[PDB]
Amino acid sequence: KPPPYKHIKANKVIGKVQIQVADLSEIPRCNCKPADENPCGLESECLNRMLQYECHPQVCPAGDRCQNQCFTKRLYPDAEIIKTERRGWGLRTKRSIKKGEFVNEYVGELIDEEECRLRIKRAHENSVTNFYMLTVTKDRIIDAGPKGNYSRFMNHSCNPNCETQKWTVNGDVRVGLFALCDIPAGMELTFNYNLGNGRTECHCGADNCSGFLG
Ligand SMILES: C[S@@+](CC[C@H](N)C(=O)[O-])C[C@H]1O[C@@H](n2cnc3c(N)ncnc32)[C@H](O)[C@@H]1O
Ligand SMILES: [Zn+2]
Ligand SMILES: [Zn+2]
Ligand SMILES: [Zn+2]
Repeated sequence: KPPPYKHIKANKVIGKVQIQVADLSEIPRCNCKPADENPCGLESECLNRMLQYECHPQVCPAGDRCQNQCFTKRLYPDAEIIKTERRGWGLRTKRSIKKGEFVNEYVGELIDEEECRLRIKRAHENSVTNFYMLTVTKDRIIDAGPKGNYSRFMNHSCNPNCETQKWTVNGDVRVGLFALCDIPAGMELTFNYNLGNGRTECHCGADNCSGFLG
């Protein structure tokens, strides 16, 4: 292979965008216990999980047995870039992934709406057909094109195996990819994109494919 990009670990703010960090006092504390099985885990009633808030290890009553630290720990299932025939480069998981498990964080440059329009405009002028913009809110957009991680390679599907979720982590809203089903080793990882009047024909191959991305 793909053209170059900078492989980065965390989002990078651009221009007027600033990252909002919580004071420790502002991070919510859940009611989970060190003596629960799988504290703050997928099965649990964790109040932080419910609201898509990541626990902070200095706040959580389960301390370091807390299973709600996925963004901060940066443990992603090992993945691999693949070449497809009609959807460019994509991404496959090397190993099996369980339903609801954290797959990756969608990282990139954090830009505002005006910057995003400017990049889309420049891209169209240079006949670029690959876009990597994901809306966090109307005026906060992650562009994983110049800089990102492997999540930038996940193609669109009309019947995806992953979905995006917006999580609050230490006071900042971040975007994670999570498995919608049990995914076997070797499967291409996809999500349903959301995303001007530009449409790209879809080659996802799903039975419910609309024909366009998204
Ligand atoms: C975020 S990138 C995904 C990785 C990209 N395939 C690459 O080669 O770098 C998004 C671009 O991939 C293409 N793409 C992704 N899913 C597709 C699909 N299902 N059908 C056709 N093109 C797709 C479109 O060009 C889209 O703008
Ligand atoms: Zn908890
Ligand atoms: Zn916790
Ligand atoms: Zn499709």
